[PDB]
Amino acid sequence: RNAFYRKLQNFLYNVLERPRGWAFIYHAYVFLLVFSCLVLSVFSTIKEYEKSSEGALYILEIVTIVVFGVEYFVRIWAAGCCCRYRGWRGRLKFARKPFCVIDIMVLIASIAVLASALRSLRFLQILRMIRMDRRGGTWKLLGSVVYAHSKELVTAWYIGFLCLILASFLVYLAEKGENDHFDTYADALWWGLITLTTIGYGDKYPQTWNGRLLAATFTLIGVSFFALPAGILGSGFALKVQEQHRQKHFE
Amino acid sequence: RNAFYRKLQNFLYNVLERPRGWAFIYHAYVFLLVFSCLVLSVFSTIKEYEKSSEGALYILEIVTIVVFGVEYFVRIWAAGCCCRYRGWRGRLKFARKPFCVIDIMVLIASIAVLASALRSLRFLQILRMIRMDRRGGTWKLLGSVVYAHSKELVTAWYIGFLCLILASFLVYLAEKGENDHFDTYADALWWGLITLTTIGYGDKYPQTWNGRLLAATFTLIGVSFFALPAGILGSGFALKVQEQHRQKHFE
Amino acid sequence: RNAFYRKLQNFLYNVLERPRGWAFIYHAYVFLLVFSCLVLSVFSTIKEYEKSSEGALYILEIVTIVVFGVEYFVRIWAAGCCCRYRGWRGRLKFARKPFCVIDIMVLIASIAVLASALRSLRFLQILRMIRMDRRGGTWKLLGSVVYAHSKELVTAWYIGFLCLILASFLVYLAEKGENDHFDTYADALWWGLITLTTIGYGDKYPQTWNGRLLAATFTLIGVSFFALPAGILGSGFALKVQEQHRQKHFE
Amino acid sequence: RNAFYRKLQNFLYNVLERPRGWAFIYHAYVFLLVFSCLVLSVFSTIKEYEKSSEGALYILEIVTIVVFGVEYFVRIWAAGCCCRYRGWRGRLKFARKPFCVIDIMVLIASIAVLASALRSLRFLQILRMIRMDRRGGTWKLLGSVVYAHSKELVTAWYIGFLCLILASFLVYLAEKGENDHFDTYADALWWGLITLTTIGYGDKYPQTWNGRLLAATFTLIGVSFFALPAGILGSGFALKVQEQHRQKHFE
Repeated sequence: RNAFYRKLQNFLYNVLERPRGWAFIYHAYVFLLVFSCLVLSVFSTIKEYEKSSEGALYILEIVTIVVFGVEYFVRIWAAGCCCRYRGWRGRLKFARKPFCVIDIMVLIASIAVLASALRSLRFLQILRMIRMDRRGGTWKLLGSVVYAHSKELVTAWYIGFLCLILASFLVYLAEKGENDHFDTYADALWWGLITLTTIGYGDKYPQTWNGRLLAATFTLIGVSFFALPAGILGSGFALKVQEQHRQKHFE
Repeated sequence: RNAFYRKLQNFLYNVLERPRGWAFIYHAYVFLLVFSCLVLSVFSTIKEYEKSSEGALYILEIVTIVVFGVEYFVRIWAAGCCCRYRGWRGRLKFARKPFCVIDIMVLIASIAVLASALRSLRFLQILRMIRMDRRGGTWKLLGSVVYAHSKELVTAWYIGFLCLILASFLVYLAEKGENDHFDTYADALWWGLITLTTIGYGDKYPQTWNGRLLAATFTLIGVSFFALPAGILGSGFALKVQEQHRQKHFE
Repeated sequence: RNAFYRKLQNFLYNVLERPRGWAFIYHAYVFLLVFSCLVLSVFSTIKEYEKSSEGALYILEIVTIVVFGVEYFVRIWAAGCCCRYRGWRGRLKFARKPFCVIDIMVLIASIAVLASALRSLRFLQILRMIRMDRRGGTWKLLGSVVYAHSKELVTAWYIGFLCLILASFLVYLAEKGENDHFDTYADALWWGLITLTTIGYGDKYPQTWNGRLLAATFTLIGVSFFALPAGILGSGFALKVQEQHRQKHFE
Repeated sequence: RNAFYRKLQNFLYNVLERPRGWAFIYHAYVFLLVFSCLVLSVFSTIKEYEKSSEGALYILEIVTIVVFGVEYFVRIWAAGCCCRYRGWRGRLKFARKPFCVIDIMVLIASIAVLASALRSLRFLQILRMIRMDRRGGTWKLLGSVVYAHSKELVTAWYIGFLCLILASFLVYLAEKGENDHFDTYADALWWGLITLTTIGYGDKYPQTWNGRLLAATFTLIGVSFFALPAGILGSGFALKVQEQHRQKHFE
């Protein structure tokens, strides 16, 4: 009777803590519960779609609080699997983890909201999505790659920033009188920031020949300097994962 | 007489199944037939260009049904080339392939449409374009590269998503009263999604100083996090094809 | 007297044919002459800026025809440097080159225009910019890298195309009645093509909740599939030039 | 007494000249002083936000002139650390550096402005941001990578430029009569430049079927050719920093 006990204890510990394969099926369905509750709470703030949305948001919040309740409780129970945490003192030593106090605070708080209501419920679902990491693996991966490429990212930002100020000043000089778009300097800076990221809202565009002649040169230079750091970090991620594949095929 | 028989049988089998060189000339012209029929069927749904379009769409549909008819029939006939499929039982064993039932269902269905008509014909040309793979080589290439980079794509989406929600909430707080663009939260989320992908329709843009000060920081961070996964998969494809070139120059 | 003769002959042959270093100074100034004549001819087609533009365009066309005249004539004269072309028969054997007939046809044609006038002159300056290669080095570099990555570019285009048709059909179904933007299918296809390339003109945008819910998912998938082939060819160019640097540092 | 003297002299020399770690904390706070003075001077040019902005801009300019004063003076004093510059003649030999005359000219000039006033102060803060390099490390890194990839950047610009002229001419031919957007050739060139960089202001868009049919093909080709050089330089930066990591892990 203890055999199937400990066998399922390590099975649930490996599905609830670091998973490998079809355990991501369970982590995807819990992410779909918190994502569907987030979208439905967005549909609840509109005045005309409020009745249908909250009519389903009540049962979906009860379902999410139950599913998170049993997943927390059997994370504590399946923490008795591992060779370090075992026993009453070991399980309560797992209660000493600050992430477990965070998760139990959120869970009792969702009971308290279900005992500006929907805005607090929306804050609690956002914090459950931040809770989904439990290890900062996304933050640590981004921090390692950003720190590895710090000289090129600073170079891309610094040269793009100086091109932004030069382009905005030259266009403002060209189009101060003949255009109500470019009334002050700050309007030229907002035009340059929206153009050089290739957003292009269209509320401000140069309408003289001087502004179009100057912006034609500076757009070709500047949008490259602003599209750089996505390319630098993109190839940094791909090179890092390629060498990890080779350093896995050895060991 | 059997020599030229089997010689042309393997020639047509290698042009109709996996081709190498100038056989892609034939596969490009059949793709141009289905693409020209798709564009002309789009021109047929407009009320003022309907007579010219359907006047040519009749003969182009008869041509496409004939060309696909002979290509199907001599795929069955040239399946007698290969050392496994040969004979009446072997050719009908090639009829047992589920892709061949799919192709023969589409072909008889285009006869049935030529015996909401143009919308069904348009569905049949779309399914012929999906039929153009016959092996899922595009889906299998994308699936291998996406699965290889799953940790970075999840990191890019997760951090870009949290930046989207923070930027949309801060801009909404800044511009709830002084702007009819940002009336509810869902309008701030639609503004953030359209800006951070650098679409920039222009229907919603921040018009205060608070919204422009907050969106200036978050646009520089967020558009990088949304342009990441195209860079990650782009360098993943290029690194994969470079190592396949080196592992072809050995063997 | 023959020594300085042949020394300057090889010097001018190496500045006019394949240059290395500060000879690109001369090729940049001739490109600036043809670029300044192109921009000034664009300023000549506007009715209010026509007098100033053509007043300078006359002398700039005479200058460009003289500079190209002496560069052609001393390309023929400095073709007597190389060990193959030498003598009257050798120089006229260089006249047999089809690129030299192209260049001499353009040069006599610019005399003929200077003996719908400005539009023909604008065509002649465009063809001089195509003449600037003389070897197709840009076309051959692009053709080698595109042919090396043909399977991924076809995969990116094919999957982006199917996502475009699915997104445009779902948005059209959502917004046929409640929006004059999406009146026919072809308007939904034009909206999808302009959004998924992240242009975002703003003339068509979805205004219901159905269209915004469907376009929110498909924009995140589709703009990645359309930004792929610039990333694939960008990393293809960078990987190719890195290996050429290593295969130069050996030999 | 000389021991702590020289120990702190090399400590301050290594925090003020080439820093490594937590010395970038000090260089980040001085960059935040000049960035906050730049943003506040932008808020000062608007007529309605002028009183609050200049009320804080006075004390922030006095603070920046004091902090830069002591940092200059103890850069001269801590230049006595290094084994070459030491003594009265050595410190004044460091005054002979042209960057030190630049920095002392800016500092006395900010005293002179504090003895079109705010525009000159804004020019002086911009030149302090250019002064932040002191070595051109950003310009030298960009120049090395741009020079390494000069053949591909010229290929990307040349082929994108020819696609721009062909697309603009074909769209202009299609939409000269039926559209007030495309009145002259120069309006077609401005439409093509804004579309092919995927800005998409929306002031000019093709409204016929001819212009939309031609722009549909040329947008898919052209936006790739314009997004190329950001991808080429992005992967150039990532490949360069990867090989420098490997050539640091050896030595």
